[PDB]
Amino acid sequence: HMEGFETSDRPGVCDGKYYEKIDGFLSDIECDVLINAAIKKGLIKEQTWFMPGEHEVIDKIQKKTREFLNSKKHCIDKYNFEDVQVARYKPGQYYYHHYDGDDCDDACPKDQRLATLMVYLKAPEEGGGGETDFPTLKTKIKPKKGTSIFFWVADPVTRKLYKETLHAGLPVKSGEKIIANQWIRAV
Ligand SMILES: [Mn+2]
Repeated sequence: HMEGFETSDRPGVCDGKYYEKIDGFLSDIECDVLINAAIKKGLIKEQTWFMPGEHEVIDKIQKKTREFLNSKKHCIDKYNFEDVQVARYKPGQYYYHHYDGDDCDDACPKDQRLATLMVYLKAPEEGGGGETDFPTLKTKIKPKKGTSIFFWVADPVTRKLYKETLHAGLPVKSGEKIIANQWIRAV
């Protein structure tokens, strides 16, 4: 994603899509139900995690993530789900651009994280910033309650990172932001 010409002999990404967005992945009500469950697990002191079968909304997240990945069997085959994390962000918080996987070359972990499906459970207020930043792809995503972002982290074949999906949550300027992260590992 450079205006100036640069030759590119890098590996391709599934269907040429580094990220995909789905509105209404969860309903507003489902988001609030899950936020409240996470608060009761000690979210606010900021992150907490769920077991499979602990919560119905979490179970829906994994269910629908699998259904999405069923449509990508030409790109991925065997994979494993991590437990779902719920995390909160508020103004004046430290942030940093990173990859969700191991930045490896010849020694890639067999259980590399291959992708991430994140769900915005609560969005910042008006003029609240807190965008998801993909600086290398030169795009941000405005949080929206109920919306999911799926993005690739590593090549299922080589397990090397897609450096294109370097990302951060930018500072929240007003209100708060809560997300659920579903990480997807190779087997
Ligand atoms: Mn991340």
